[PDB]
Amino acid sequence: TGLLDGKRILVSGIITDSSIAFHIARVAQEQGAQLVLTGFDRLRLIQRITDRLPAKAPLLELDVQNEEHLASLAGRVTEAIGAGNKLDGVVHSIGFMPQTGMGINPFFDAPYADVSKGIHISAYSYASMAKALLPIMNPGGSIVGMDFDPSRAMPAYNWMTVAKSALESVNRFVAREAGKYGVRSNLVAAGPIRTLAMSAIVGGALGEEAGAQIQLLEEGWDQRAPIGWNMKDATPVAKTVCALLSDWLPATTGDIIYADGGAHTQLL
Amino acid sequence: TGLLDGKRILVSGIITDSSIAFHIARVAQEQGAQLVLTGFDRLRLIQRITDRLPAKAPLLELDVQNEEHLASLAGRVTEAIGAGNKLDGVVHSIGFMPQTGMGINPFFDAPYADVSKGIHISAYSYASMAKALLPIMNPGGSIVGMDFDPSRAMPAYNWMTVAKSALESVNRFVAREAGKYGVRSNLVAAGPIRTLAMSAIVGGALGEEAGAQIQLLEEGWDQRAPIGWNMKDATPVAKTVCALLSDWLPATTGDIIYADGGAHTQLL
Amino acid sequence: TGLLDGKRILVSGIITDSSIAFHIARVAQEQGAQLVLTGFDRLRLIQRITDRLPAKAPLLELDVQNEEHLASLAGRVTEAIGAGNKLDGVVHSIGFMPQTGMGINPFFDAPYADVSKGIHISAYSYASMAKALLPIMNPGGSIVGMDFDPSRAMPAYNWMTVAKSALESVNRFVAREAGKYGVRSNLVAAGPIRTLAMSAIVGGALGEEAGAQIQLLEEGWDQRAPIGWNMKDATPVAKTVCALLSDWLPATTGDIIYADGGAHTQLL
Amino acid sequence: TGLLDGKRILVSGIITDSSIAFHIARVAQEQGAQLVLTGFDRLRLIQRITDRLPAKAPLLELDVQNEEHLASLAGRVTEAIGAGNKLDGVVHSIGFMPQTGMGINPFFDAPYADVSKGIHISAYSYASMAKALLPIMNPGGSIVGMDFDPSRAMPAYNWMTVAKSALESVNRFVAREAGKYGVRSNLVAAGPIRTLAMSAIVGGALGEEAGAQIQLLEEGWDQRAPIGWNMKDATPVAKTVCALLSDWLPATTGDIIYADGGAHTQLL
Ligand SMILES: NC(=O)c1ccc[n+]([C@@H]2O[C@H](COP(=O)([O-])OP(=O)(O)OC[C@H]3O[C@@H](n4cnc5c(N)ncnc54)[C@H](O)[C@@H]3O)[C@@H](O)[C@H]2O)c1
Ligand SMILES: NC(=O)c1ccc[n+]([C@@H]2O[C@H](COP(=O)([O-])OP(=O)(O)OC[C@H]3O[C@@H](n4cnc5c(N)ncnc54)[C@H](O)[C@@H]3O)[C@@H](O)[C@H]2O)c1
Ligand SMILES: NC(=O)c1ccc[n+]([C@@H]2O[C@H](COP(=O)([O-])OP(=O)(O)OC[C@H]3O[C@@H](n4cnc5c(N)ncnc54)[C@H](O)[C@@H]3O)[C@@H](O)[C@H]2O)c1
Ligand SMILES: NC(=O)c1ccc[n+]([C@@H]2O[C@H](COP(=O)([O-])OP(=O)(O)OC[C@H]3O[C@@H](n4cnc5c(N)ncnc54)[C@H](O)[C@@H]3O)[C@@H](O)[C@H]2O)c1
Ligand SMILES: CCNC(=O)[C@@H]1C[C@@H](NC(=O)c2cc(CC)nn2C)CN1C(=O)c1coc2ccccc12
Ligand SMILES: CCNC(=O)[C@@H]1C[C@@H](NC(=O)c2cc(CC)nn2C)CN1C(=O)c1coc2ccccc12
Ligand SMILES: CCNC(=O)[C@@H]1C[C@@H](NC(=O)c2cc(CC)nn2C)CN1C(=O)c1coc2ccccc12
Ligand SMILES: CCNC(=O)[C@@H]1C[C@@H](NC(=O)c2cc(CC)nn2C)CN1C(=O)c1coc2ccccc12
Repeated sequence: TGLLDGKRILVSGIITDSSIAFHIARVAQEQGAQLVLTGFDRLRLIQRITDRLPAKAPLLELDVQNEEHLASLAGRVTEAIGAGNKLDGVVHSIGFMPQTGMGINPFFDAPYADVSKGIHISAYSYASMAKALLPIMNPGGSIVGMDFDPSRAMPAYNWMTVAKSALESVNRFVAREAGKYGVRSNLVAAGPIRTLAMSAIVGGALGEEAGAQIQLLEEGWDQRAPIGWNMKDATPVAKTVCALLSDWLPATTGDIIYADGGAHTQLL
Repeated sequence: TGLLDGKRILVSGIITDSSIAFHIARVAQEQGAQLVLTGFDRLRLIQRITDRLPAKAPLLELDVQNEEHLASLAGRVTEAIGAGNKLDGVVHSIGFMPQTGMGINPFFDAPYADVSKGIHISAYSYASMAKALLPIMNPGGSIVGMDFDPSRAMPAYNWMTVAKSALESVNRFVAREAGKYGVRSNLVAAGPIRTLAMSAIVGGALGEEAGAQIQLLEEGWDQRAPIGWNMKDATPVAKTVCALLSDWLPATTGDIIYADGGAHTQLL
Repeated sequence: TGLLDGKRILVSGIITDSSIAFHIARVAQEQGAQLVLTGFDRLRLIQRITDRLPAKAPLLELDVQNEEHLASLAGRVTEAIGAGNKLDGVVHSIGFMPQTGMGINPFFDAPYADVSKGIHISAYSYASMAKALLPIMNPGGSIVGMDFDPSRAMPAYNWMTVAKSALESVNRFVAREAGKYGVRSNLVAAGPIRTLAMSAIVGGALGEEAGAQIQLLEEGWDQRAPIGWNMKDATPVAKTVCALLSDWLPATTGDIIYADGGAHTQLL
Repeated sequence: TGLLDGKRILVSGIITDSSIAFHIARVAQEQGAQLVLTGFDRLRLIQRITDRLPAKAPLLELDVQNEEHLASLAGRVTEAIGAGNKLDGVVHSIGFMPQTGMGINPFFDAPYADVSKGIHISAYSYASMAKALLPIMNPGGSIVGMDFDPSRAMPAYNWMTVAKSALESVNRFVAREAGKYGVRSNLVAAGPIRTLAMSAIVGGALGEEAGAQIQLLEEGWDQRAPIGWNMKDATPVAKTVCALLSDWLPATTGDIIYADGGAHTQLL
């Protein structure tokens, strides 16, 4: 029936209805998956958003910078899905970089405290999540993370591109660990998407120039992409994550699957 | 329901029940795809082999080097699927390299006549097949080709590695043409599989040093791979082709997916 | 004392004074190298160009497609540099792709005959050259080839990009064969340069659309390049070839050195 | 004529005579470079070590984790080379990762505080150094960092690989900043060298398992290398850094140059 029919998947990262994790959770539910969701900080707002999903799914609090939340994760998840029952999928749609290391502040000027917070959330946490959830994962299982091609440097992205470079390395190692459990670990490298991750720069909140630079990136992304790129559509990226959570890419681990319209394969 | 339900797919490259294409065809038929099969040279024998598939499919002759075969291909494929109906998928599982450019023969002792023969069949033919079948493809279609990671040089593979490097470049350009049709173009880079592509070197036909060279590569592949690698199992590769033929990787084009157990992501 | 002082280098690829090879030859000679030059087709015309070099260097005929020129090459070089004397360096600055495979002809409309000729001259010839000169090369030696980054597809380059992909793979295997002689084999991936290789598309011989598209590429290259890119200055490329010909990159082989202003490291 | 005649070069990262930076400093001096050295913690040790170098050079103190050191560095460098004089080269041979992130400790057991210390010292400090030293750098200058290929996961290295992956990214953005000063920024990706960076794992201090892992890697590195690899000789690496500090690679920036024997270019 569904692509993930009878699968128990954990989906992290829903904040708004435009969050990549929301469309991942939506497509996953449409494809028969039973979900457990994790949210950070504004939990009464996340509960309101996740209520708009095709189905009821338990919401658990998880700050990946909180040692206690990580220590109790597996326990709280098992309680949510029933004892003796395990996870088949894990979705890491978590990331952040403070305004000093991303946007208009000069690259050099970002303090290591802010860069460190950014690497802990967007890169180190991918391993943190796998450490906590892998002992409650079933053989054949899948851990998918969200990436943004960091092989080439670009304007404004700055220390987020550095944190993504680190995430890619982490993923490669997580795969070594996950393989002992019969679990795959991969990243989906998406093109730009109009979520909370971009809303300040796009909305002219960092100035007119900053907004212009992103619009050139989104325009150029669409040009290069042989099959086009709609920065307003999160569903192609959502579908890709669901391909990796399914049993249809069973010899793929420690890798990057590009869901970007084909932009990264083209120069112009 | 089936992953490729209601999809019309052409599958090329079946020569034995062990061929990568045989597994792609069987898996696709299991997932409700209506196939058309192209075969080369020994067709009376290909029909005997294709009769072993889960369902009956039309068998057409196609020599990628015969221009009459290529020019008639769309018309002949149409005749088989019926007028008004178009293809939703194309599988290119065709490769060849003369003995002078592959195995024990010294890399410098390969006549260009033979390297050109190998590049025509292994690389150029991917653009030829796309040229012929793109006019009879439906928007959202998928063209998948078979790859063996040529990013690093290896013993024995020699000019076949060169042919594969040319192929990755062809794929990137086919994606550009295919995009105009709303069609995706990708390659599945597989790990070594015990087909007729490897039978001579493996069966000790190119001497001891050549067979030992392969064994070391083969062993190293399975140990590098975080989830392992089985040369005697084409099913994980076959599932990956089907994953790309499906609607679940809709933002991936001009790209390479690695169905290699994750081996290319590890040094040791 | 010069960077290539007392070195015997063979430099191929001079046709006009705008050629990359001419600049490689000028600088190498400026750096104390003893040269042996190889030209193709119109050698009386090439001799009138090589007369404009800082020093007198013997000129030898070499059509890379001519099986007799390669079989007799090493003998002609030894006769030119003196018996008992060996080459310390070799420069491959050869490339060609017919009008059907490059420019405004549809990528699909290139006949294999024409593609094969361009692959013979631009990739296979690098291996032909090394087969010929490795036996008359000194340990510590250096074979350098010219490349144009083929990792990402682009407009108008078409089958030349496919041949540059083939070349990259060929170099990797050449480094294997060369290492048995203590010789390094590498590619210098240069950005675009105003030579006879680009003069038609730059000059409008291919129409407005074509011209506009190459200008866009040039503009963007210099934009992306953190140190800038001047398509009218072959000197930084020549200097890079000389660096690989020296003993200053002694642990680098089967590789690509980018002399492109850093363009390939920047998305925009 | 020395390759670096009259070039005021800052060299960081000396601790012993086996340190990569010591050999970089030695060759730079052998090549007529005027040096300013930077040392950390054990400054009496570094002084005794630098006294063995070909010439007398000022040794300044720099802990990359200390903001006072970084802010004062530029003025202290000016004082050393002379008023009205700027640097022509800057060498970053600094790196560190605690035992929790490197060795036998499981990848999932490395606390973020430690991973963060490693990334601070190994990746972030490259930007810090450039931030401080670019305003006292001359046009045509070079910033060179030390790297160890992080594109593939491997045993033991774990989080240092994650840090190197981040360093590559930082270098790519440093090139964007340096380009404004007419300065190139690059990394030398070396193969493994018997320095203090490896001495614990090679010496058997992390047990048999860990020791055997390095043994396999070191042996594998030499067999993959077409020109070979000797981990007891840093001079080829040292030369390569000097090649990047010179005017012979003037079109290369935001890049990685592999002084690894060509090991990264071969699978076997
Ligand atoms: N939008 C894009 O252009 C784009 C492109 C490629 C990749 N991505 C990545 O996709 C992922 C999802 O981002 P998005 O674009 O949907 O933005 P988003 O802000 O909608 O989602 C990111 C999530 O990260 C969460 N988060 C932040 N700090 C956290 C902490 N300490 N603990 C737990 N969760 C925390 C936020 O609450 C939010 O739910 C991120 O990794 C992002 O880098 C985004
Ligand atoms: N098994 C491996 O080691 C391996 C690994 C990665 C990729 N591949 C690729 O997968 C594909 C399928 O190979 P396989 O491993 O199943 O072995 P195979 O020998 O069964 O497949 C090769 C196919 O190409 C066909 N062919 C050869 N010349 C042709 C021509 N002129 N016209 C039309 N068809 C022609 C053959 O008849 C055969 O069916 C090839 O492209 C191969 O390079 C193989
Ligand atoms: N100009 C650029 O933008 C650019 C960029 C990157 C790489 N390159 C490469 O540099 C190399 C030199 O090209 P160039 O830019 O100096 O232009 P060019 O056209 O002046 O030089 C190419 C040389 O290749 C020679 N050649 C062609 N067919 C031959 C054959 N059968 N045998 C022997 N020699 C033959 C030509 O006679 C010519 O001397 C080529 O490999 C080219 O692909 C050029
Ligand atoms: N030997 C290898 O296997 C290898 C391979 C590739 C790259 N490298 C790199 O080469 C560089 C030098 O390493 P090495 O092999 O010479 O070993 P090393 O231990 O001699 O060098 C590390 C240096 O970093 C300095 N350092 C450490 N912490 C610091 C801090 N907080 N502030 C300032 N300086 C600090 C020390 O003075 C020390 O000299 C490093 O970046 C290393 O990662 C080493
Ligand atoms: C609610 C207002 N949102 C913001 O401020 C967000 C939060 C933060 N995004 C993130 O962490 C973030 C970015 C990404 C994409 C890889 N994946 N993630 C989680 C930055 N940012 C912006 O808009 C931008 C400001 O400079 C930019 C430069 C490039 C792209 C976005 C912004
Ligand atoms: C039935 C007789 N088989 C053979 O001779 C086959 C046919 C031919 N393979 C092919 O073209 C071929 C190889 C591949 C894998 C990428 N994909 N394809 C179509 C060569 N080869 C061998 O075994 C080998 C001889 O050296 C080798 C070195 C490495 C691998 C195989 C052989
Ligand atoms: C003398 C008149 N010039 C030409 O016709 C040359 C000869 C031929 N170049 C070559 O083989 C050639 C090209 C390159 C660069 C990698 N390296 N090499 C030897 C094509 N070409 C052109 O201008 C172009 C026509 O479409 C183009 C698209 C892109 C770039 C150039 C042209
Ligand atoms: C003082 C005795 N040596 C040590 O303890 C050193 C110091 C520290 N290495 C470093 O920071 C370090 C390592 C490297 C190479 C990229 N570049 N750098 C700055 C760890 N380490 C070891 O030997 C190793 C322990 O597991 C290992 C696994 C692989 C390689 C070395 C060790």
